[PDB]
Amino acid sequence: KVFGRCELAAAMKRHGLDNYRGYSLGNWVCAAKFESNFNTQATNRNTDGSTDYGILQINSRWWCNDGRTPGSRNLCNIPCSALLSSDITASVNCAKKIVSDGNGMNAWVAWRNRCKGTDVQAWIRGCRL
Ligand SMILES: OCCc1ccccc1
Ligand SMILES: [Cl-]
Ligand SMILES: [Cl-]
Ligand SMILES: [Cl-]
Ligand code: NA
Repeated sequence: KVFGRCELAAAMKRHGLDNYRGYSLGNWVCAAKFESNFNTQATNRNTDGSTDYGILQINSRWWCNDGRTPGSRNLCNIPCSALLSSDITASVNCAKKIVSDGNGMNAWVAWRNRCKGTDVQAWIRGCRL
């Protein structure tokens, strides 16, 4: 599914991301834009042979099982395929664990490089929520 901007903002707020670990909703929307273009089916292979999955490009190196990332962990206790669903529940639940792991949203290098320190409220401007 490719979400609209405000549609995704809504969905993320319903699933409890607004101000989760102190990160306003616009931070989450900005990260999803640059990670996936709001496409739940996004995947990208990393250099090490891990894969990033879904709207927030969650990495099989640590967070999910895809059976093809030697040595990796599955800390969210899910198949990586769950992160590609039209329903963002699994992605959100796993993101809450990631953002809680000490580095905050710096876990997402694209957030650090493209969202952090910008006017992230622009991503939810106009949205009914
Ligand atoms: O942008 C990297 C590409 C990628 C996506 C899914 C599986 C392998 C590769
Ligand atoms: Cl915001
Ligand atoms: Cl594996
Ligand atoms: Cl933090
Ligand atoms: Na894994």
